[PDB]
Amino acid sequence: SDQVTLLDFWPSPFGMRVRLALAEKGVKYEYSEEDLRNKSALLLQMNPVNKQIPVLVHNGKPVCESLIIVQYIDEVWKDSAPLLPSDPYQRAQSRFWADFVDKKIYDLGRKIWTKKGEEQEAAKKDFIDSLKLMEGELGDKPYFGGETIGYVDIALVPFYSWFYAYETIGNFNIEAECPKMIAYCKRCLQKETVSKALEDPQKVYDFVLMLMKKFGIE
Amino acid sequence: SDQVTLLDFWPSPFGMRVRLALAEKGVKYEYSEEDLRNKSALLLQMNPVNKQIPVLVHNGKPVCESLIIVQYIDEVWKDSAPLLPSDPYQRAQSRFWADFVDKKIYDLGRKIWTKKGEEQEAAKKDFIDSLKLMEGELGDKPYFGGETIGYVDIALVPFYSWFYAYETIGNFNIEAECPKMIAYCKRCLQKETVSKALEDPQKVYDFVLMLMKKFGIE
Ligand SMILES: N[C@@H](CCC(=O)N[C@@H](CS)C(=O)NCC(=O)O)C(=O)O
Ligand SMILES: N[C@@H](CCC(=O)N[C@@H](CS)C(=O)NCC(=O)O)C(=O)O
Repeated sequence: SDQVTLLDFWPSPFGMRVRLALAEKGVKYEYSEEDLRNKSALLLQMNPVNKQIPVLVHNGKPVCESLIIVQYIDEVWKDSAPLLPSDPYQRAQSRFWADFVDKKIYDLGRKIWTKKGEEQEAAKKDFIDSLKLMEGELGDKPYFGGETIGYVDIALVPFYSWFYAYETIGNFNIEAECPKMIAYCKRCLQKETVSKALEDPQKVYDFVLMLMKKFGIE
Repeated sequence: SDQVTLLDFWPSPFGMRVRLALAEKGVKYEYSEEDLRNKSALLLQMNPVNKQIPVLVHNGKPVCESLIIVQYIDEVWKDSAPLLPSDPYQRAQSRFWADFVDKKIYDLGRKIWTKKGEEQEAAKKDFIDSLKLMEGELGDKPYFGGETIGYVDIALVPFYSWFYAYETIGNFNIEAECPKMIAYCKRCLQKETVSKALEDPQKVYDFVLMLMKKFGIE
């Protein structure tokens, strides 16, 4: 009976998080591709402050910010396995590592393709170091969520679709430095929800090339 | 029966958030002042990744990141009014605006005292604009949480203790531009939990002066 619309833009790893969370919890929804150059009345109505995607509109009410949206989904749709742990301590740990993806993985990945020379080299090193910290957190578990896809998996795994772009522009190989991280991503990709939610790495790379041309930083 | 320790550093608005949340929910705890130049074994044990305060140690388990800690406190101690709304939509809105404090209020406030000239002027303008957006969200309610101190109040109000420093270094007057925000802060300060948790603005300013001397940016 519920009305669910996702305002999104295809190459966004932030949008991919929400696509994955909706799929993982079996939520039926309408996907709406936004033109971010000419933002729709709906996007402006629903996210007046940030004017960004993704935005989830559920029964006429908007939820903004990808990680906030994933938590909302977890709290609202309950007829599947939880994405966040029920134990408060474990839940706080999951929040810590999901945030870490925003603060380190996204930020440093962005520096890899937007910067050059020594600054870019530093970003690559810090990016790899950050993935290594996540490998440590994963430990011997198959997923960050344990035996199923959890909040941290949803936060992180969409960035795999950007790895080829980071590697090609930055000139490095993540599998060589972080084989456990890559094994983990490939394991996640065996799942239909993950493979359907994540975009093609070649297409994402071509999108980043378009941005580099736009900003004159090839 | 529970063991609670807060690792903190007195002028930190992030630590003040946790001090306030613990007070608001009536949690007994031991406050531990950290020297961030010579970090203690305990801090290094409890926050190996970020090595930052605040850290809440509850029954031997660490919780890091101020907003994550406040949510943890809300989920664990239940014999007082909730800090976050029970309705998922309202809860997502509260998370949005608490995050906004980190992303705009803290960030822009920092630029006001660390930058000069035109860059500093831009930071002041954006800071005021951000407070105005929060005034709009407050609307006609006495607190962001409605009729009691909520998550967003805890996220925001500690920054009032830094306002005098921003105003003095940046040369502007927040009350003149944002009378509603200042009325709100003063209203919060009528509460014992808020007044006891927030530090003296003169002392905070003197701390910032120490930092400006340290970095040679007076
Ligand atoms: N912190 C946000 C980031 C969202 C974001 O960066 N969205 C971009 C697209 S990937 C956007 O809509 N940008 C607006 C613009 O470029 O005008 C989240 O997690 O949802
Ligand atoms: N995002 C963190 C920020 C905490 C933070 O910035 N902490 C500072 C003190 S205010 C710290 O411990 N700094 C470590 C250092 O300077 O080495 C939070 O919200 O808790």
